[PDB]
Amino acid sequence: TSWSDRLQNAADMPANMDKHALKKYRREAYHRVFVNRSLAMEKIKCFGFNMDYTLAVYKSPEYESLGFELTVERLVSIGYPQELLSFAYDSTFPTRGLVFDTLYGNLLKVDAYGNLLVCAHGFNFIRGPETREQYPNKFIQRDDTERFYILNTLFNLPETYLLACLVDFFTNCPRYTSCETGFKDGDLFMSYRSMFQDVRDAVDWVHYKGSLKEKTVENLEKYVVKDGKLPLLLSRMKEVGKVFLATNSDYKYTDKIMTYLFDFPHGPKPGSSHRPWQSYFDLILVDARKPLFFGEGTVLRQVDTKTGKLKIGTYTGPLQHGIVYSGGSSDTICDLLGAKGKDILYIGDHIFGDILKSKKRQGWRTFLVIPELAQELHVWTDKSSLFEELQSLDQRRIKKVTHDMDMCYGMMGSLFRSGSRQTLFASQVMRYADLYAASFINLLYYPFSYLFRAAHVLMPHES
Amino acid sequence: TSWSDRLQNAADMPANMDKHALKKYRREAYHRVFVNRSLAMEKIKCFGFNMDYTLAVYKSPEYESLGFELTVERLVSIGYPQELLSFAYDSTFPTRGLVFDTLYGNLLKVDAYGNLLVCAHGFNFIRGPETREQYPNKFIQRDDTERFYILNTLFNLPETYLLACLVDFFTNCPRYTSCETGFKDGDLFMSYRSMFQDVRDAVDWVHYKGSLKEKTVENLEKYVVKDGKLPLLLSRMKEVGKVFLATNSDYKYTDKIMTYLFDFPHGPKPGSSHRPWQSYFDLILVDARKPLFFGEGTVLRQVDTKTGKLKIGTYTGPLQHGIVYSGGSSDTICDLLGAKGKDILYIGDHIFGDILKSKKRQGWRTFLVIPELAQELHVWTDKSSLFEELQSLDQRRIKKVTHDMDMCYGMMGSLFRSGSRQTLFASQVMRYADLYAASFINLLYYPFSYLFRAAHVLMPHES
Ligand SMILES: Nc1ncnc2c1ncn2[C@@H]1O[C@H](COP(=O)(O)OP(=O)(O)OP(=O)(O)OP(=O)(O)OC[C@H]2O[C@@H](n3cnc4c(N)ncnc43)[C@H](O)[C@@H]2O)[C@@H](O)[C@H]1O
Ligand SMILES: Nc1nc2c(ncn2[C@@H]2O[C@H](COP(=O)(O)O)[C@@H](O)[C@H]2O)c(=O)[nH]1
Ligand SMILES: Nc1nc2c(ncn2[C@@H]2O[C@H](COP(=O)(O)O)[C@@H](O)[C@H]2O)c(=O)[nH]1
Ligand SMILES: [Mg+2]
Ligand SMILES: [Mg+2]
Repeated sequence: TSWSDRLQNAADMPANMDKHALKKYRREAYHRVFVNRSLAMEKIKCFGFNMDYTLAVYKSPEYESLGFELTVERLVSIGYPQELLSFAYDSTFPTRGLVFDTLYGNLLKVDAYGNLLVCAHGFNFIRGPETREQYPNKFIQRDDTERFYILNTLFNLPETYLLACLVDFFTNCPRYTSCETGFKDGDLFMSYRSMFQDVRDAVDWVHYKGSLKEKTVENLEKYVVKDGKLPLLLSRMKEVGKVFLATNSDYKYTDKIMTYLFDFPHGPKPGSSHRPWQSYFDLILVDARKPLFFGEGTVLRQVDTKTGKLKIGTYTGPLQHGIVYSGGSSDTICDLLGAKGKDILYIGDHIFGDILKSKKRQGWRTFLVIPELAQELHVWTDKSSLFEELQSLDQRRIKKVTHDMDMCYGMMGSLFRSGSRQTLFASQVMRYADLYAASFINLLYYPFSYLFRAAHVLMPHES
Repeated sequence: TSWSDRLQNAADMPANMDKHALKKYRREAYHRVFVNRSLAMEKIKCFGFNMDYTLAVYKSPEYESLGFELTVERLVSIGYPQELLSFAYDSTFPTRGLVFDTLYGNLLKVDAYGNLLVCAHGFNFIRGPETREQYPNKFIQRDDTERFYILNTLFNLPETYLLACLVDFFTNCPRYTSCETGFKDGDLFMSYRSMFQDVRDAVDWVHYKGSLKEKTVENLEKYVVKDGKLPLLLSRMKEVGKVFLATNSDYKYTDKIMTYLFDFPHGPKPGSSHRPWQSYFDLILVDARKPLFFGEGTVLRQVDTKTGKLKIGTYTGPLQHGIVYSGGSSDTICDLLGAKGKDILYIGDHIFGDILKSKKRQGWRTFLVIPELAQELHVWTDKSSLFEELQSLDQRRIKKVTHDMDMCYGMMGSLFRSGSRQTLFASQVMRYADLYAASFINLLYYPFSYLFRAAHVLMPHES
């Protein structure tokens, strides 16, 4: 039972829109919208969406496995050893939001301050005392973004596991000698840094020049969660505001995926005529290049929707019906929709590129979709007696229970914590996502003008 | 009754070290250490101090007035009009942590997200609707550190008030024409940006080449809070750990100020021999250049304590008794004291340069001294019925009460909030200062191995 299984189960349910059934549905944590900072929905004039892992949620572990296989095949084709071909994706190893340290080849789970919560070299979990050889203060400098790479997205799950696989492989293969910062193979030295760059380049290649998109599209049911409730929610949003799409992907892929997401024998609800996905949006923008999009962005272009190619030149004209934009900046959306940032609720899955950057750079209201929350709530609920025991105790009893708690989620523990310690991801969700949920669909269960409320915060001296 | 009056009152009290009197004293908010993140004092091996506004707390409003007069005199001497000479410091205008917008000439009080809480152009407080002409989203981009200057320290109070004075003066003087981004004087255009740079340069000059230090030292009782309890606390810290000083000031000034702070007819307690201030520190470091100090720093130098000049060359030797260092980096302290960052509690008043940077860059434990908390607690306590009314209501009743609440603190409101909205300063204290208090002296009231406890934080879905 993966998190995507939970999501597809809820996707298969039709919307009962009776005002009392709606209120009772959003009782269950799976269907709730969680609130970090208060948000009056009545004040939202534009709803903005990301596509990948927001509107288009890819099924797990099938899609991660596909990305993993194609990345591995790319590395073998550029010269990596044949043994890579015997790796197989394991969804129980990676948790999202890990930090790869390119100096020492470790995956790290850290808190908001760079304190080490978990350290794995290959599949070898480094316990407290031994991590002090490499991390004397059990701490990393987060501002050292050249050394440390944060694996923010579900697209990073395959490389998270692959990095550990590769480190495990070269360490244990007797054709290589292990050094502090990489591997010797006779007269060739491969640093963990160049190994990571090869993996990163290979993932990029698979997305950009490889066959991931082609393979996805030739089996959409296998790879993509589909929900009849999506057209209904979008169409209700359009009744009270403007709706826009801003994706880092290209038009041709967006068009294939979005057509699939709206492919039902009806429109917003059963019995209504089907309408093209594009009709649900006041503005469609592809090749966004987020987060640069929230800074200077790039030159605004117009897509030729017939050929899927860009028209030559910068687009200088106004918003017209049926136009599709490419590139531009968040100011494009504001200018064209007549919107200020706080009038916008932007719904995304990328904590850095969608959420943190739109908040800091533009003062947009934010909604973070966390697909794994589907499963994480189940574990949180039915394993709460473990956490409660931990909360009670607050020494090597603490270490044992922290471990058992964590193991329930996988080898790298919960997305949100290690025992009583919150992860960097958890703190960034709290700091930057005004609202969050397992799915944006949970907005369907809240009335037109709901007021999401979070308690006022007091400083220690104010209590 | 200024905040420094409150502090000097407590300074005049002798330490009653009876274990029950200590426990009862730290009941009162004035004498408490507040806790943002848990800290086991037993784990602290080195206590580090800043000098200015930490150990040496300058009396208010006398010291701010002195800085203000000397800055004004510097501006007049470089060509600013004679009318500046009739300005007089007003301690009721500035609150610390305001943001000067160099584009439009406004002082802004903002929250952690760049949302506008207060906007003053000169002495003209811009209400909601009118701020939208210049701030369409009632929001500033905090990452635009070229446009926005955050007035973090008590040293910035004189320029905070002076900036408002200057904008008020040129606006109302008919020899100048007001434009969006500054003032016309015939064929001369002075932008608010160049005006701010002149003020900034003039403050720097007063500190570096002017007579502020000379004037301070020729009247120390007038300008500097003195406390018999300081030698006692330092000497108790030295019993269980190492103690160090890291100041951005120069040796000669540090030596004058520190001699004064320890000038009592006794040592740690009445009846004990007086000892030189330097004897209380295992390591003394001047010209620190914080926050650069917490990055690459500068070359480590040795002070010639006879002449007050630097010895020629980089100091390559070991920690020796009686040596005084200059420049260097935070790694100097760790290497010389055999300390890891989490073994260090660093006590400072600069939220950015002492606290935020030592936390993020080095994983130091942090203690923020907030001198105004002395007065702010009094207002918080005896005006709590106003805040409580506000908390109850949570529309133009909200606006009225927010205003009346704020006015109790001064024209720019509390350091920590505007009504129910927390300031950027408040959020940075919570995020970056593990402990905080009105004075570092409050540590005297806590046992050798106290455990400061903050409640574990839960995400909305975890509650
Ligand atoms: N998940 C992720 N994956 C990959 N990368 C990620 C990531 N999350 C974050 N990053 C990037 O990692 C680097 C370090 O991250 P962080 O350490 O997270 O920077 P921050 O979250 O924004 O904290 P800070 O309180 O200083 O920020 P603020 O907006 O207040 O500061 C705004 C500006 O004002 C300055 N500033 C802030 N407070 C100040 C003060 N009190 N005085 C003077 N200057 C101040 C700051 O130095 C800054 O220049 C950054 O480049 C960040 O964008
Ligand atoms: N080149 C590259 N593209 C990525 C990577 N991760 C996600 N993408 C692309 O980002 C797009 C998703 O954008 P979204 O709709 O989420 O803004 C997809 O086209 C996907 O292929 C990556 O690691 N490298
Ligand atoms: N040049 C300059 N020096 C300052 C300014 N503010 C504080 N200082 C200096 O900083 C030193 C205080 O450093 P601390 O002991 O607080 O680290 C003092 O010498 C003081 O003159 C400023 O705005 N400009
Ligand atoms: Mg996405
Ligand atoms: Mg200081």
